[PDB]
Amino acid sequence: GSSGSSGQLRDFSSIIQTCSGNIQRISQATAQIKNLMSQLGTKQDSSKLQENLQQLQHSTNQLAKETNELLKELGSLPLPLSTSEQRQQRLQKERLMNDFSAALNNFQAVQRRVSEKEKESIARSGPSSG
Repeated sequence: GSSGSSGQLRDFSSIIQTCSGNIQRISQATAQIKNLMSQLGTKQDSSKLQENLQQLQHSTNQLAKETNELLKELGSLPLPLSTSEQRQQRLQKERLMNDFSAALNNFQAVQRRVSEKEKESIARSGPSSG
């Protein structure tokens, strides 16, 4: 893994590692929402949770915003003289993109469920005016 301290730059390895992490979190927070979800599903509810969800949501949101940004800055980086490192590079990113997705989708499928909970709350049926 990482061993040293001097360079300090958005290196492919520096970005990757970061990208990887982000993914985890995204998948993590997404898990908290699901884990916290049931919690709410206990007859009663708690704002302490509802808030946690959002916080976990937003957080992940941005996290992703960065990931995509990095994934962009990654490929942006130049290529080595050796073609061996060239493939290993894109190859890595290739997975990252996918991995990130698998995590993204998760959040999505979660976003829906959440929205649903908020859908029932508001509901809004049978208009009445006048």
